[PDB]
Amino acid sequence: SGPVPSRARVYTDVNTHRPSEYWDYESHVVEWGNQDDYQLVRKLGRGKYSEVFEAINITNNEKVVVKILKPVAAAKIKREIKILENLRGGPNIITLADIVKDPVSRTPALVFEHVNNTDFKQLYQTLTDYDIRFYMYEILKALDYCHSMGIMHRDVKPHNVMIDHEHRKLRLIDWGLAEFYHPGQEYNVRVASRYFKGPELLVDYQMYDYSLDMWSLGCMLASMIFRKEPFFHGHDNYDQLVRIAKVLGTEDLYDYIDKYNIELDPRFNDILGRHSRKRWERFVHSENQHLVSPEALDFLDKLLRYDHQSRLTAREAMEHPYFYTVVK
Ligand SMILES: NC(=O)c1ccc(O)cc1
Ligand SMILES: NC(=O)c1ccc(O)cc1
Repeated sequence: SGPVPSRARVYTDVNTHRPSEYWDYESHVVEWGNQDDYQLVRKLGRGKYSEVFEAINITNNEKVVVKILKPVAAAKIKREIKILENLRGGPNIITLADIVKDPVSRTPALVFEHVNNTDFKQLYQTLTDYDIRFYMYEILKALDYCHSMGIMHRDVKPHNVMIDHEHRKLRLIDWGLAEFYHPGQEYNVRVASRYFKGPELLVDYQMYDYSLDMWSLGCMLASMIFRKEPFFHGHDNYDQLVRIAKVLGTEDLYDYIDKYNIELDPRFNDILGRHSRKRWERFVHSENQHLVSPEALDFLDKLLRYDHQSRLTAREAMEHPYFYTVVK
């Protein structure tokens, strides 16, 4: 009869109760600013959906970041704009300062606050035990905020976390894959970067929720505490699941796919094999041992679960003994 349905265990009906104006991004009307207020300085990067530039707001002389949307992006731009406006002011959420029409591309350009020329992947393999804990807690603030607001990020990775290490300031960026959670809705599984893709995405389970971001955060943590970039290093999306299975075991994988009445892609029969769950202590060595504690291991264990429903939520994660040492 097909897959068994699933719902988020928290913030289930936040959008259902809200006026349509909140989540119906298609019907959102954009208030355009002055493109001439911003002077492009240097290109930072280019992807499939945008080109990001460092800029100067010539009115106040402040450094800003301009994200010029590619035309590929059509009316998915609307979703990002709405999400960024809904989440503005939220803890560690990138602040959207303006929306201008780019003269060259003839597409919207999103103007953000400038954090630093530094991402989390530039720093994260170099942090102390205390800093891992500190920055993980800052990330959780952003995640609980967007989840509480009916939004799932769907692209949590070190590259999407902008840090000003000197000022101990953090921002969750690139809401281009973000979506409104609607209970019972089937979503596109082609979201997030390969190494941070949850087992739900890899086994083609479309009724996923906020807990997807929690798996992605677990991938980040594992990578930080064990000094392994990335932690689950798949050659592609199939080998990605095999890499996970080599650590968590194939038995809990079969229990997961059984519970949700999911049919695994036949391609997995030849490559998945049989694996016992590995104890987290197996990944400990003299080079990462100062970052590993029984608290770190128990916390990681409660994020990296196949069953998306059995993962800690962002709020439960903030309550964890792992964060008791972080000054609050
Ligand atoms: N697609 C995107 O929005 C994007 C922008 C900059 C990158 O460096 C990578 C990706
Ligand atoms: N601080 C930065 O370099 C930065 C990068 C990308 C953003 O979308 C926002 C800010």
